[PDB]
Amino acid sequence: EGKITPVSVKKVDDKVTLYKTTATADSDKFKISQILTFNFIKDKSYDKDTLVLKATGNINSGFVKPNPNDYDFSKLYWGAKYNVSISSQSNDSVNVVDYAPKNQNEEFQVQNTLGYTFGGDISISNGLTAFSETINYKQESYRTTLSRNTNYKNVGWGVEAHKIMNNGWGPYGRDSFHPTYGNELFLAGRQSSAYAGQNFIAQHQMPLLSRSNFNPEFLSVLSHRQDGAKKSKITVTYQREMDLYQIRWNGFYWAGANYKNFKTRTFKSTYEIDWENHKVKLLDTKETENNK
Repeated sequence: EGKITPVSVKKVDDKVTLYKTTATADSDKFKISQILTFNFIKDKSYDKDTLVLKATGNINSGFVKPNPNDYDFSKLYWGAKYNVSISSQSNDSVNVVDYAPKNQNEEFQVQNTLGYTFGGDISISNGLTAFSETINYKQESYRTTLSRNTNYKNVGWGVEAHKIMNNGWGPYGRDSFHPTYGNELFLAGRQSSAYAGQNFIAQHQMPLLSRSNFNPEFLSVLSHRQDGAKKSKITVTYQREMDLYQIRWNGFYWAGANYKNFKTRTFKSTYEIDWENHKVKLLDTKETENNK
């Protein structure tokens, strides 16, 4: 649910003209916000139309504090993985040809630059030409990977909990397990004389992505062959995988357990891209939930 700005035009040379329009689709319910900036590149010196889509906005973590009154057993929910997916849904003349990030990245701050050269050349470089754009996002303790289903009409990224330190302990992940103490990701003490609900580490000691939100910045380059239909369908999906982290006192020690993707909240928008008129039109929005 949102709006689409009118097209701004920027004549570069006499060969290239840049067209820009921003679409916003939100899920108040899941606290997910999609800001999609479509940069159309018309270059008379190249036999393909180029679309540089910058996806930004917000994806809440879905974090839920533990009940401080839980005595021997307690749990919390945390934002363990953020997935953003872009899919060319129709028109065989359109393909996903490039994107940023283009490779796995576990740096605390992901910064890339995507440049388009008169003639059609797309160059992606580390850090912050007829057109240029940048992606910049913080993901401390997490890792960005390219989704497995990435192909000639699809691109996706996953920003997942990777190396999380408790204090000096760790690093821990969604999968870590001590033969005795289980997953110790957010366990404050193995022998704490405390309520279960009060034996997790403080929220400020957890990664910002696990208990706050993720502000995505991703770029995808769609290419149109200049033959066949002038419009094509595209879907953009922002999603969070929430893990159920729980601790329990067995009379001797505390042990943790992390249920991977125990709750899922997904927001998908579908747009019709008009390559001739450099406009986009919202066709559909869909909120979906998964609860184990």
